[PDB]
Amino acid sequence: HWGYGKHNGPEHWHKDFPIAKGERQSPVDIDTHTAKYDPSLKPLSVSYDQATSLRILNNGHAFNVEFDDSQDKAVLKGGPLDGTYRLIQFHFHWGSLDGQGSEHTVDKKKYAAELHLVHWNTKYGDFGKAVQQPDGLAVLGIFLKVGSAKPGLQKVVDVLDSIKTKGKSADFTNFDPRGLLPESLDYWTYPGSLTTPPLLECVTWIVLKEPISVSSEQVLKFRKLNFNGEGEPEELMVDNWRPAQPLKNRQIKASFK
Ligand SMILES: NS(=O)(=O)c1cccc(NC(=O)NCCCCO)c1
Ligand SMILES: NS(=O)(=O)c1cccc(NC(=O)NCCCCO)c1
Ligand SMILES: [Zn+2]
Repeated sequence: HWGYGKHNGPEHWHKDFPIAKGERQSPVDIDTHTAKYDPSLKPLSVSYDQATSLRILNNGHAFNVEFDDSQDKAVLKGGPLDGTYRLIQFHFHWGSLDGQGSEHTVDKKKYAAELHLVHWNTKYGDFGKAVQQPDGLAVLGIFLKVGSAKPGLQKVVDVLDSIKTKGKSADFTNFDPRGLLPESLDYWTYPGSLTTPPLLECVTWIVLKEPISVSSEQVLKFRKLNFNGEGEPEELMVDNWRPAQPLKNRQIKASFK
């Protein structure tokens, strides 16, 4: 199907998903000198205290930690957003080498990985409806650099052995996503898309300025996952990132001077 290989990777996706060449595709390079400070942007409101994680799933392109989104338990509000967006899942994109892995770039710099906390706009009732709307999703993107370990990531790292291959899932309750956030909620924001097929143009991107640091051992454990299913030839799940796409008629806004 689509993937990240030589014959089915990002440069092939437009053949099945013509919106890949659309007007608001993601990710993009964030040119920090060209981003415009907008003093009218509100602080983000991240309300994760009642979050209910349920499960972790290897879907063959990343792993998703999924949450109960049937009530307003973990929500993102404020910032550029109107209304309330519910956390449905988070996942990461990462590299085969510490010098690559992020989807967004900052002044062309690539980070080792990028966390996506995915939220949907409650006025659309469910995630499947929301992805059909230009303001249907808000994805909070957080860069990962390699250095000190991130203690709040370790429970994720340690369960990965149980979901090595595509289609495997494991119970993953009581995980607190607040342990994945940096100190500052300063952010850049722009209208964009899902970064994997179907590449729908439904995302308000909110990318935090401050990266989190994770250890080399933590990211090494991401790289032991597999894209394939069990009993299929082993292909390490690495370099599951889409490169930067043209900014076209968009302006990136910054919440900070
Ligand atoms: N990236 S994409 O336009 O969705 C794309 C490009 C090239 C091939 C495919 N899909 C397939 O080849 N599916 C057949 C799977 C054969 C694996 O043994 C999808
Ligand atoms: N990478 S991202 O822009 O945060 C994002 C967020 C939510 C959904 C998606 N894309 C998908 O789920 N695509 C479906 C992939 C095949 C089913 O596993 C991407
Ligand atoms: Zn993603």
